[PDB]
Order: sequence, then C-alpha cells, then structure tokens
Amino acid sequence: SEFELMKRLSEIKVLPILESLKYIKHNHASVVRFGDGEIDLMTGHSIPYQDYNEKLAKRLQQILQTKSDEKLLVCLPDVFSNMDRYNQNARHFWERHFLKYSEFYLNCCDAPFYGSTFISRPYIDLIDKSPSEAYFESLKELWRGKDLLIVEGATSRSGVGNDLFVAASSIKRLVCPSKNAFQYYDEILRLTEKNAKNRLILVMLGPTAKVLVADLTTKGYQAIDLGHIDSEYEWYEMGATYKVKLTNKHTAEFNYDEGIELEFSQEYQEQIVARIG
Ligand SMILES: O=c1ccn([C@@H]2O[C@H](COP(=O)(O)OP(=O)(O)O)[C@@H](O)[C@H]2O)c(=O)[nH]1
Ligand SMILES: [Mn+2]
Repeated sequence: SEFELMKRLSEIKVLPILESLKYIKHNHASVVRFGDGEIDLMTGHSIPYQDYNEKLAKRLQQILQTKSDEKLLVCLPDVFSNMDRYNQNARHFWERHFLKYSEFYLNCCDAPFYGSTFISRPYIDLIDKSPSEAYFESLKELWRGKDLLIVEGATSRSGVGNDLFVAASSIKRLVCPSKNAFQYYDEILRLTEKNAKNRLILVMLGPTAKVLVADLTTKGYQAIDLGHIDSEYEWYEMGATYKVKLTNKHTAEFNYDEGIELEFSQEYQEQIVARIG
C-alpha cells in the first residue's frame, strides 16, 4: 500500500528551513538542493527549462550520494514529515511525487540528515505564513555585508526591483541561458571561478546549479543554490495568497517564460560581468 510507503518514507530526516539556515551559517557550507525536477531528470525525463541530458543525470546522481558535512549541505524536499504545513495542492503534488519515486527515495537517500530544498521556497505553499518574515530575515543574513557573485539565467533577475539583496556590499552577475544552461556548463564553471575571488556565490540555475555548486565546493568555494527565492520573496512582499504571475521577469511555476515584459535596469546591467549563451 501507498499508505505504508508514506510511513516508511518518513524515515527520511530533513532539517526544516530555519534549522537548515542555522547549519549553513554555523558551518559556512555550500548548499545543493534536490527538487522534483532533479529526480525527474535523474530518472530520464525532460523538465521545465532543462532537456534530459545523460551527463547531467549522472552528475546529479553522484552529487546526491555526497554526505552533508561542514563544507556542503545536501537538501531534499521537506515533505516526509509534517506535511500538514502545506496547502492541499502542495500536499497532493508531493505525496504523488515521492510515491512515484518511492524506490528512489527509499534506496538512494540514506544519509543521517538532509537540509531543506525549501530554503528557496519559504512562503507560497505554507498554510501558515506567519514564520515567513523570520525565514527571509534569516536568509538575508547569509549575504549581509558580503560581496556576491550571482549566477542566474537571463530571465531570473534575482533581487531586481526589490530589496532582497540591498545589504550585500556588491553584486556581480554571470547571466546564463534561461533554459538548457547545462549545454554551456564548462564555460559557466570556468567564468564563475574567474569571478569568484572574495565573493559568496549564489546560484539560481535549475539542475545546472547543483553541478555548479558541487564543483565550486570541490574547489573550496562557498556556493549556495537558491533557485526560485526571488519569486517567493516577491509573492511574500505583496502578500500573495496564490502564485501570481510577475510581469517583468521569470516566475516560479510558470514553465515557459511566456508573456514577460522586460525592463531596462541600469543598476542590473552594470552588475552583469558577462553573458553566456
Ligand atoms: O537552464 C536554466 C534552468 C533554470 N534557470 C533558472 O533557475 C531558477 C530556478 O531554479 P530551481 O529549479 O533550482 O528552483 P527551485 O524551484 O528548486 O527553488 C529560475 O531562476 C530559473 O529561471 C535558468 O536560468 N536556466
Ligand atoms: Mn521548483
């Protein structure tokens, strides 16, 4: 029975958002997050913004086997216990997901603990949004007073038009393709390294982000996979109750980057070190 698989899967232990953040800070750890799309890719499917690629799938599988330590926190969706935190559509989505991949989760995810993939998703799927302010405040402490290198796609525009990164000392951006970034992986890694001197690296780049963080970490850098944090922050700032489309940039869960009306932001443009693609 699926019910019995649900119970068995609750053996997986995830540190929820605030606990994950305490871990990252205490340890100055890199962070890689596995979401539903990564599992889809690893098992042979194409996902929003990234076509199936066998080399990518293999790297993702290797990275998932890495133990979490003071250098790197490996994260999973925080859905194996206390699912009642999430709204009905999210609960259904996630249970369907881990039931489909029960064999994957039961067999490949045997570490003593994982961080939360939802460090990038601190608002919209929660029934009780009261803790979200605290979540975002804790997140911001990661980059307060830091020089940042943000590696993201052309539509991501993380922090653009909002105050998410206002307390960062400086921002440089490596702007990559908004879809199929893995095709340019070697160049992305090469230019990230070149520009990372004395910077904290934040990556918003789908499955490619996980490989980048893994490789940067092996080279001794702290790099944090932050995914869709910008969409969540925008929804939080407007007090959104549902996933509303942003007009000026990519929006999480809108899976084709359609209908985007781009603006010219001099400040954003001046932050761009190079474009890849
Ligand atoms: O080839 C790609 C794949 C995705 N992204 C960006 O990656 C971010 C989302 O990353 P992820 O899937 O890790 O987000 P999560 O939902 O797990 O927070 C968004 O800004 C996308 O625009 C990108 O720019 N290029
Ligand atoms: Mn996602």
